[PDB]
Amino acid sequence: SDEEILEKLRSIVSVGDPKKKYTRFEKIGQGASGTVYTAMDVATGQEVAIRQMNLQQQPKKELIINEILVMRENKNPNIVNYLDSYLVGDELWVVMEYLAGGSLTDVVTETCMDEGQIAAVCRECLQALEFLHSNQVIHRDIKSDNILLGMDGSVKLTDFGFCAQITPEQSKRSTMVGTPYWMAPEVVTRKAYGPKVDIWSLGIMAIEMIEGEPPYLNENPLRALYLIATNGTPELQNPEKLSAIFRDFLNRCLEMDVEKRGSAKELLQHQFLKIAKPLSSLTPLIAAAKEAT
Repeated sequence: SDEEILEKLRSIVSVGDPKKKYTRFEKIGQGASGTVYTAMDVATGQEVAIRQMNLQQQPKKELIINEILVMRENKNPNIVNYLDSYLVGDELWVVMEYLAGGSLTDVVTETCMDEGQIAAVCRECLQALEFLHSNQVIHRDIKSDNILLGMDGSVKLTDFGFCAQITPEQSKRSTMVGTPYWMAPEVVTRKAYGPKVDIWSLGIMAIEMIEGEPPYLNENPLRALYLIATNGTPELQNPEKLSAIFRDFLNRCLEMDVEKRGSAKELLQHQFLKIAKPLSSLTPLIAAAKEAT
């Protein structure tokens, strides 16, 4: 109900107008969900990302409330953290950390990552996953578009618009919210899935990083879930070009048996991650992808 929605967001938001705290407004994206801007926290000089949303046209408001509540309580260095929010009438502003180096998608589509650079990205995402999973939060939409990169090679998870807070009482979910090509097979084959869906999704993202695309990208999304469900563990075009420990890591992420599939905590121990290059090694790939757009 729209009344209680507005009252609940009013309790969550900082009071007043965002232009009182943020100054250098420059539009960068268009909604859809909302007009996205960059700006500066004048006090600190931190560059920020602000989402502007007209609530009367936003279909699922329970989801923004959930997004902010979960993020606010779950701040992490490997997460693009929630900073602040403002409600002016029917107009919601959500202030976020801003990363200038684009998404992992641009890197995987414009450049060619070596295993040491892939190991670094996998480790950072897994640090974020571990933290989330230990706080009972499943992201549910792990894909390269949802990884933002700093100009310094920082790696951060974003878009928590689809996340689930589980409990010891309901530790499993059923809702099909993820992007099809990244979805774990159990999301379609059963009606009970846990945190390890993000692990599966991370494996398909490592495939993106190798091949430039998830498996079945060029299929209709409806047919992809049938293929995931019936083929199980996706095959690599050229497995022999990957080191053995990388293949092993992949097998651990894309394991069909959920119980066998590694948790984030376990995968952080994996020797594949020990070949990680310094994050700064990502900077020329970020620069080239940005240049290429």
